[PDB]
Amino acid sequence: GANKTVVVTTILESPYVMMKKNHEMLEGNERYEGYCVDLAAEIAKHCGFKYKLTIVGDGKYGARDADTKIWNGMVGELVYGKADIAIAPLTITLVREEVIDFSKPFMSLGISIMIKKGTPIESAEDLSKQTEIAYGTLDSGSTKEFFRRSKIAVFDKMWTYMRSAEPSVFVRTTAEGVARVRKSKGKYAYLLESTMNEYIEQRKPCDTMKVGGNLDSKGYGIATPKGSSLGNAVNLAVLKLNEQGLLDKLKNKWWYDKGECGS
Amino acid sequence: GANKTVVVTTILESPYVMMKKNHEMLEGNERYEGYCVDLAAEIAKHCGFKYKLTIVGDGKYGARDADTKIWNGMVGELVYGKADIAIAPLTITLVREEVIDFSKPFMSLGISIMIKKGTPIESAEDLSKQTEIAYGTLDSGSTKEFFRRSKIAVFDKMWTYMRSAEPSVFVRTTAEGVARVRKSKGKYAYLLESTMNEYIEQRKPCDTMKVGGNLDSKGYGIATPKGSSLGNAVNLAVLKLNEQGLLDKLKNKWWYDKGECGS
Ligand SMILES: N[C@@H](CCC(=O)O)C(=O)O
Ligand SMILES: N[C@@H](CCC(=O)O)C(=O)O
Ligand SMILES: [Br-]
Ligand SMILES: [Br-]
Ligand SMILES: [Br-]
Ligand SMILES: [Br-]
Ligand SMILES: [Br-]
Ligand SMILES: [Br-]
Repeated sequence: GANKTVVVTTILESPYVMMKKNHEMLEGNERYEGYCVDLAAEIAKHCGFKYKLTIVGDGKYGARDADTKIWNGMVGELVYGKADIAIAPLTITLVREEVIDFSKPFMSLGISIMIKKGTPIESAEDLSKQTEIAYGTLDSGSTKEFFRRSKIAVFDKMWTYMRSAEPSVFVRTTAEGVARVRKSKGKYAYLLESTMNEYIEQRKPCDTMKVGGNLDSKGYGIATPKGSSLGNAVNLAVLKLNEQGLLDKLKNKWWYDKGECGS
Repeated sequence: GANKTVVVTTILESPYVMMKKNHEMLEGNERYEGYCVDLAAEIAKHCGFKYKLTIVGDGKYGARDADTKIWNGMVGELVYGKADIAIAPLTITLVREEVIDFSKPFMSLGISIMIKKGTPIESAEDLSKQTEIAYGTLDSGSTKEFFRRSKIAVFDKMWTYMRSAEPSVFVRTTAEGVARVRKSKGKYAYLLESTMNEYIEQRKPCDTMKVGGNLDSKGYGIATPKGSSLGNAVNLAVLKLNEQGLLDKLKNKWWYDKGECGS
């Protein structure tokens, strides 16, 4: 059949996808900017397709409801045919690989700890051994599932705390978690992916920092519906852009060239 | 058809695959030990197959001869049907992805610089701006191809030097490169993957070190012949073992628990 505009699902997450300053006066894909906006343009060019960026309807990454078995977020939009490809900071996980296809990773990351500067915390073990400082995760993503499923002693203890903590320690968006770190003044630490942590560390008011090593090691992938013909070309495009140094260029562009906390 | 023993191609590369001390008195898979030996056992268990470890015939990772178009190394053994799966520190690259299938990565790495302690070199740019210190790569792997294909200014200059340097700066095995660093006493630096660099840094005589950041970012994958039915199960196995923390355990086992240069 004739070529057709590719529906891209993505998510408003800085610096991956952000509304341009003058977005109210702009239309279509020009409303948005960021790492994944640049990446979408490069993938489309190499694969030779036109595309339309759309923000995932429920603003979620993707989880399977245990009772109804329904997928939400960007994963759901792929599973149920509402989008042709997801170009976002979407983590490659076993449960997702079973229902959608993933390119080889375009970015590496791991779960990490964000603290308000001066917080007496250096590690996940530190967090698990105390109760003065609360901590939590994004409410429906791969980080929360990591703790839910972990059988590692320290991470198991953290999950037991987080799942029952009052008031809730989970947040609906990364921005809410950052905000809670900043205004709790050392009494909340946020568990999030090192990429987003490192980005926020370079943003004013420059009052947070990443502490300790990463808790795990994983990657983001471009996702397509299982068996989609688009998957092969997209995977080769990712590998080409990585070897060309383009992915490194985009990381430096959106994380550090634009750093607001000094050189 | 009935189940059949899976032929695994791998390569003698420390600490991935090594001859056991008493290998002369042992048979079959028991002759070998290392990260990839443990990994092979875990993958086979989760996928439910028996296997036989074999060392790649020509001792090479894999490259395509430009004139004959013939693949050598572990890639060739997969392409031409001599092995069913490769379980080794085999880098995922575009040219290889076109001819074989790769799991999602089981280990991350990047090209890195190894120096004799005290060598006045901190970066690839440092190397490219001088001639007193020679430098080279493994003779037929992904690192050499990286420099051959790079259009980045600094890496292009390094390749122009290395490809024409006299005497040859390329080595047949990692051990030869390490040996040349050690006995050139600061007048040779070796370009190799950060994983192998980090391992050697923890081995006696503790006279080398990794300097600077990595030049790129990539991963190792389990490789199967293109379209092989084994690929899907192996990929899910890799993802499961990563999320279980097994891959991290194996890295610590073979790199740092066994470190010989202190704590
Ligand atoms: N990248 C994650 C969302 C962020 C997080 O869970 O920390 C996902 O794909 O679910
Ligand atoms: N891992 C590399 C070999 C080592 C190197 O090139 O430095 C490959 O798969 O070709
Ligand atoms: Br997940
Ligand atoms: Br991955
Ligand atoms: Br580029
Ligand atoms: Br290659
Ligand atoms: Br990769
Ligand atoms: Br385990």
